[PDB]
Amino acid sequence: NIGTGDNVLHRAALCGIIELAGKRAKLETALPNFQNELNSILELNMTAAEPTWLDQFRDKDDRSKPRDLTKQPLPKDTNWADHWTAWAKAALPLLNDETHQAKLKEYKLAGLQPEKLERARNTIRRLTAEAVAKAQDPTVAESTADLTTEEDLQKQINQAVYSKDTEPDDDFNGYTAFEGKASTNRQTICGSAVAGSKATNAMDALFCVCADDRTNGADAGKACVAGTAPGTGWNPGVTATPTGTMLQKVRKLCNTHGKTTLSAAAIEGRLTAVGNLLTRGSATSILGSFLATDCSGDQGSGMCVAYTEVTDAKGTPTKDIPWMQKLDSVRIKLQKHERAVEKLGKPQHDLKTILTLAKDPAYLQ
Amino acid sequence: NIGTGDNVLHRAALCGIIELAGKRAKLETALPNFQNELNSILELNMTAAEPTWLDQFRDKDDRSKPRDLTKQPLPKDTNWADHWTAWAKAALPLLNDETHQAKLKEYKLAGLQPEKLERARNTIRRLTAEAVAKAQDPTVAESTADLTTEEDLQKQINQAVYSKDTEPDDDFNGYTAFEGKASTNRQTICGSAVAGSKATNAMDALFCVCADDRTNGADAGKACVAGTAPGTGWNPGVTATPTGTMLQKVRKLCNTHGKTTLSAAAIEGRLTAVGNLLTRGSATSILGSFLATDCSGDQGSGMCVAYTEVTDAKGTPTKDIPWMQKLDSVRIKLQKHERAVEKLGKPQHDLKTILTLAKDPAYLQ
Amino acid sequence: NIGTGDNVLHRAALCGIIELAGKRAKLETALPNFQNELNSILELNMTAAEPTWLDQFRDKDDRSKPRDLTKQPLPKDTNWADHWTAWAKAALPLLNDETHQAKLKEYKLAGLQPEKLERARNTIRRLTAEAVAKAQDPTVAESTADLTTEEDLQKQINQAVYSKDTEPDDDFNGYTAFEGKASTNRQTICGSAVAGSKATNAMDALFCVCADDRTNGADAGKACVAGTAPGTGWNPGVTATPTGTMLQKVRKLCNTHGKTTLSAAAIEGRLTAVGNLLTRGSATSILGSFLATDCSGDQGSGMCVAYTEVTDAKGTPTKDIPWMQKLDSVRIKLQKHERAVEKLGKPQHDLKTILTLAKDPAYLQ
Ligand SMILES: *[C@@H]1O[C@H](CO)[C@@H](O[C@@H]2O[C@H](CO)[C@@H](O[C@@H]3O[C@H](CO[C@H]4O[C@H](CO)[C@@H](O)[C@H](O)[C@@H]4O)[C@@H](O)[C@H](O[C@H]4O[C@H](CO)[C@@H](O)[C@H](O)[C@@H]4O[C@H]4O[C@H](CO)[C@@H](O)[C@H](O)[C@@H]4O)[C@@H]3O)[C@H](O)[C@H]2NC(C)=O)[C@H](O)[C@H]1NC(C)=O
Ligand SMILES: *[C@@H]1O[C@H](CO)[C@@H](O[C@@H]2O[C@H](CO)[C@@H](O[C@@H]3O[C@H](CO[C@H]4O[C@H](CO)[C@@H](O)[C@H](O)[C@@H]4O)[C@@H](O)[C@H](O[C@H]4O[C@H](CO)[C@@H](O)[C@H](O)[C@@H]4O[C@H]4O[C@H](CO)[C@@H](O)[C@H](O)[C@@H]4O)[C@@H]3O)[C@H](O)[C@H]2NC(C)=O)[C@H](O)[C@H]1NC(C)=O
Ligand SMILES: *[C@@H]1O[C@H](CO)[C@@H](O[C@@H]2O[C@H](CO)[C@@H](O[C@@H]3O[C@H](CO[C@H]4O[C@H](CO)[C@@H](O)[C@H](O)[C@@H]4O)[C@@H](O)[C@H](O[C@H]4O[C@H](CO)[C@@H](O)[C@H](O)[C@@H]4O[C@H]4O[C@H](CO)[C@@H](O)[C@H](O)[C@@H]4O)[C@@H]3O)[C@H](O)[C@H]2NC(C)=O)[C@H](O)[C@H]1NC(C)=O
Ligand SMILES: *[C@H]1O[C@H](CO)[C@@H](O)[C@H](O)[C@H]1O
Ligand SMILES: *[C@H]1O[C@H](CO)[C@@H](O)[C@H](O)[C@H]1O
Ligand SMILES: *[C@H]1O[C@H](CO)[C@@H](O)[C@H](O)[C@H]1O
Repeated sequence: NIGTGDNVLHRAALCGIIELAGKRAKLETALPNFQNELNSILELNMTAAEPTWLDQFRDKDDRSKPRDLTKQPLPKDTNWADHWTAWAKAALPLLNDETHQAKLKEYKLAGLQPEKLERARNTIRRLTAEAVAKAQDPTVAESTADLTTEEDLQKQINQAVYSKDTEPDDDFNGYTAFEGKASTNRQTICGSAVAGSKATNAMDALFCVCADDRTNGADAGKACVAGTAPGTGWNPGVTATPTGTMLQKVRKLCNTHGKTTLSAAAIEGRLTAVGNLLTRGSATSILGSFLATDCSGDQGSGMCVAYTEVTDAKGTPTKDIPWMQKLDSVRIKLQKHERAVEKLGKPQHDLKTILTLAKDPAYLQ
Repeated sequence: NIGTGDNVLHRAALCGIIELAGKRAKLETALPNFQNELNSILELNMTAAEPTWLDQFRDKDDRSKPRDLTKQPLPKDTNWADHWTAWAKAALPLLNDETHQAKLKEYKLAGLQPEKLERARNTIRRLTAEAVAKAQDPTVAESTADLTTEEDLQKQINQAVYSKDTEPDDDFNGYTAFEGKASTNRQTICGSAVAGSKATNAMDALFCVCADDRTNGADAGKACVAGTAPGTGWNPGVTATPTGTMLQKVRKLCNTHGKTTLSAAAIEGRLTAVGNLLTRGSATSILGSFLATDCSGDQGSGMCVAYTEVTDAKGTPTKDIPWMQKLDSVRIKLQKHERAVEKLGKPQHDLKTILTLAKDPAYLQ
Repeated sequence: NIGTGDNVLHRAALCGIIELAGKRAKLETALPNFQNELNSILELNMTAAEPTWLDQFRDKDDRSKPRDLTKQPLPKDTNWADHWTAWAKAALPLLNDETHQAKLKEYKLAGLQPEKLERARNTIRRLTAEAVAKAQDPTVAESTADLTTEEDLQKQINQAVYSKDTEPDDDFNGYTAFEGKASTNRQTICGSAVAGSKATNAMDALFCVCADDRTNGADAGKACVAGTAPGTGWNPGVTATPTGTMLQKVRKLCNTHGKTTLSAAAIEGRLTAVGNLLTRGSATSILGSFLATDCSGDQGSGMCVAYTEVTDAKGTPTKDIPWMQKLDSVRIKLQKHERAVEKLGKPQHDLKTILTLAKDPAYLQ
């Protein structure tokens, strides 16, 4: 018969999911950013430019004001419109003569007389073109990795766990278990050898696996605990939908008090643990201790949740069980993010190198 | 006594292995390829070359035909033989004058009068030499990562699971359990506290851990299931070797219906799960529920598989148990592949950058 | 009641920790080193330099002796002091004229007459400056990844497992279980629903979870084994602290005979397994089978270890349980090491590329 601690294995696997929710899942690493370095290289290039080039960025009436492109349209026989935004950003502080001199000193160009500045400028123009070319990576720009944020991943985790973008508070305010579909009795809610559960997310699955009820506190209702049953008072034959107080008595078995570093490997391992614990039968697969007939909570029956999407003839948990597929999608996005972090480190290092060379007076000559 | 669900933990660990077999294990990422970019850079260089250089690639009698190296041997006072294959590949489409002009336009060289083309050619020759140098990585070329394919890894997984290059069909056609060595009774086949099993692969281990037999359908034969026993009808005291129908009734407890993204971390975690479930004793280590004496299938005995290669005094599963060592070898090859993917991303980005610069008329001048 | 094999799950999780100790944990990959290549590039540059530059590195009285900087101080109107150590290292073998000629040949410079050597030298000086700039990565230099060694990580693992820098031998010489704090009886040592254990490390936790004692050899003392109890003879009501012989009878359930490839993912998975097996109650969390009251070793009580740092209202194992936090710190250091390996591969490839170009006579011209 099912008794104290018999579902510790399944509780551990499901709490490995629940612990990821809320705002607890955190990315190891942000995508490398090198815009600062690119902007500095472009500004250094503008600082080294001939005065007549910087003058193109000035208003014709006030040399300290940036050129207005309605007042002074860009010539259509050039490609200047293709580059103006970046050039104007580099030029803006330099329109002030004192700031231009301060930038000359910052970039180690202030010691150069005209012919030596021309020599340096030739190298700088080459280095700057190389920086712009290297800072392009069409395989990352606008990709999944670039468009996906940590907040986006957290919301998707909360969708898998709670069917909501945010984790319910300790009273489960705003949340209705089983999507409002609970009815009849525990085995109707949690499933059986022939029918699936009404649980669409991980938290309601955990509730089916671990909640005590009015009739099993002496035995099966201790399946997920050490000694004291959770004490939900759930009475699904009378009131099918558990209250928020009941849900929280089960959620507090899980680690909701810290953070988790999001990695694809960490999600993969958690999904593999849950997925392979599913016991495949002819019409359903069962998560949790099961001895006979259904997941009714009786010590001779089961403390479990059942799925019809996966059986001994069909189905893959991470594709066919919606909440698991949602988390697998997070895994895939993390794989893309991790590859983008590796790839973007290259232009980051390249641009730091170029800035070093561009500030090296001997190299420039 | 051993009863329903008592081996769910061990079944889950072993099905985590079986699910990798067939063609289900898939690489996250192919090795970055940059041959397209290198070939384009070499072709651009040939397009920019002086006409007398391209003429070296022509037959002396028909200028549209590539030079034949028996008819017109390469001069031995040059290094041309060291480079001819790549040069001739770049030159081949360009031998047609109209195609040469089309390539000049494709590569943004068609606007250049002779002196400006010479200036551009100087930069292109430098960029092309840099591309060739960067496209070399002797630490990846001909390495394990380069020589190992996804098909190779799948075959090695199937060797660990089935001792075959391909996964047996649903009737286990062509397969003989226990390498034909099963005899006597279940405990002889599956092992004991004093002797090892006849199972050399993971599928036959799973069979020992999870198969019901004629005498345990009411009890221990339900160790891996929820309710209904698998129904093999195995009768090893009369006919020791199980049939393909019997094997499939156990294999269908595992997820053979989807795919798995092969990563070193995913294999490591699966091997660590199995390896640490091995219960080390004085003469054997046991995988599966075990109460007394041997893995006979009796509810008072064990539903398990035993190994003599690992004990409480010696042995490491991933080195000393052949099927686990075969999968650990896959893990090692995946680590090398993953490092090669990271390393090859560098020349890939470098060559894309060079192509950008080589097609930039302002940079070339 | 707790009996044979009931703690196999918890033993497996804890042995996944113990197996990392000793010197068994090994890094997949050393940080890429490119000092050899940088040194070669600097030496090639010095080999190509004009004789009057190499002469700056000679003693004024013996041209085969390196310049002494007290005898011949460096001019303060130069930056030579900022570069002297690297230059002098490059110059040292070259002070011998025959060795200088041998290096000219090694670096493919010996075919160059003066004007062609000057042309090559211009390119070499540029390539060498680029190599120096690329070989800088301030995000790795003196970072956690750079300062952390494999020995350092092994010692930290042994601190988590044993509270010592090195793993105790097979007699546990030099080791005292429970930090010398064991007293009274098993439940005082191992904890309960109301009090924490005296175990501060993973090995003593494993002892609480898996040791038999004088009164449970027929039942609960078999929780971690297959058949034969460990046979410690522990009698904590009389002599609380177990002996080294007793500790070794439990440690030998774990894989202490092989090696483990240290990765952040491998540690993360092991910590997640242990952490989520902790059964959270009102005043303590319990690792191990637990039926009633305390971890006394009685078959009706528990074979377990308790922690007050984590409960159903507070605490995260990898932050608040010291031994788990120590191992989580290893995970974090491994993440930094793994990122440094990826990042340092870039300058490694860059410097190999530069060496190739610098030894290419056609490129240099
Ligand atoms: C780092 O800092 C440097 C400055 O030190 C900065 O350099 C500037 O780069 C830009 C972009 O490469 C250069 O832009 C070119 O400008 C010329 C000159 O335009 C003026 O003078 C002409 C001639 O008198 C006038 O007609 C014109 O109205 C302007 O007054 C333009 O001629 C260039 O445009 C042609 O070439 C481009 C390709 O390079 C084409 O994309 C473009 O469509 C134009 O082609 C057309 O005209 C061609 C005539 O030769 C013809 O051949 C084509 O068929 C077609 O009809 C171009 O816009 C600018 O001169 C540089 N400034 C200086 C002072 O040198 C770098 O940009 C900066 N680096 C970075 C990365 O920001
Ligand atoms: C991008 O596109 C460019 C073209 O724009 C292309 O350039 C070609 O590169 C190759 C390889 O670097 C150059 O090959 C050289 O060719 C010369 C000339 O050979 C002809 O003329 C000589 C003299 O009249 C004849 O003797 C000969 O029979 C040919 O008719 C060769 O002299 C070169 O070989 C020597 O130098 C090499 C090192 O660079 C040695 O490896 C080789 O063994 C040779 O050395 C021998 O002779 C030397 C004489 O100087 C002597 O010093 C040595 O001791 C030894 O005895 C070399 O083969 C070719 O000229 C380029 N073409 C043009 C038009 O410039 C790039 O290859 C392409 N980029 C890529 C990456 O594909
Ligand atoms: C690869 O191999 C090459 C050799 O082929 C090697 O090149 C050497 O590089 C170093 C470092 O860049 C060069 O060092 C410079 O040396 C000059 C010359 O000093 C002598 O001659 C002067 C003039 O007669 C004397 O005054 C002096 O006492 C020496 O006899 C120095 O003038 C340079 O120092 C000034 O410029 C530096 C910036 O580049 C400043 O950091 C430094 O503070 C100095 O500035 C001061 O003086 C300036 C005068 O112009 C003035 O403008 C400033 O305001 C300030 O007052 C510098 O030390 C050396 O010449 C190169 N050797 C050759 C033969 O070319 C590469 O180093 C090597 N590559 C690598 C990476 O190792
Ligand atoms: C589950 O199975 C038990 C044992 O047969 C039965 O008593 C319950 O009614 C059922 O839900
Ligand atoms: C396994 O152990 C049981 C219990 O003692 C015994 O009945 C079987 O014969 C043996 O194989
Ligand atoms: C643990 O619980 C059992 C069962 O009530 C009791 O007999 C022991 O004394 C206690 O330590």
